[PDB]
Amino acid sequence: MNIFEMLRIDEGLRLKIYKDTEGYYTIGIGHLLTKSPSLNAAKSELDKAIGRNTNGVITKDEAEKLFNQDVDAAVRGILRNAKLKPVYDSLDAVRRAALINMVFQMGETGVAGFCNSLCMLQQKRWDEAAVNLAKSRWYNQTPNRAKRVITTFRTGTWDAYKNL
Ligand SMILES: *SCC1=C(CS*)C(C)(C)N(O)C1(C)C
Ligand SMILES: [Cl-]
Ligand SMILES: [Cl-]
Repeated sequence: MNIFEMLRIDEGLRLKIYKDTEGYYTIGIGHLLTKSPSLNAAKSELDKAIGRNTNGVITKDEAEKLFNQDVDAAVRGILRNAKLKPVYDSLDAVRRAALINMVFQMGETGVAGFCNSLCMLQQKRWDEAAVNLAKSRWYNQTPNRAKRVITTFRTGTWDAYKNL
């Protein structure tokens, strides 16, 4: 297991434009295209992202390319965020992946809003952090995924992704 395989499990793979859990146009492996309600707007974002006229469909190679860029960007973003970097730096590699997973899903600003939980993680109070992480819109709206990510923070193991 690693961050790519983890997010591949959590995000799935679809080669046509689809709506994510929040209703937003997305493609590939959880590549958000736009929050616009316009499918044409989403198609324009897609073409811009891929570099050709796609008409809403991409290949697996193209999906994986956007995914690599998205993971890279998530990580590099954490390292540039003054609130996130110290927490990330304090973690082991497995828990680092859990934090990247959250950023991938909700963005740096979203994750910065978990300051109560982030402080507990930095302190290595794993059970307490796990309890606090579940007190969130995130957990309520995507409970199965949140549970997997929280288990990863709690245990520092890949147990929640083993049979998946
Ligand atoms: S998110 C609140 C913050 C934390 C966690 S206790 C820390 C990384 C220490 N930090 O610099 C703050 C004040 C942004
Ligand atoms: Cl992009
Ligand atoms: Cl879920």
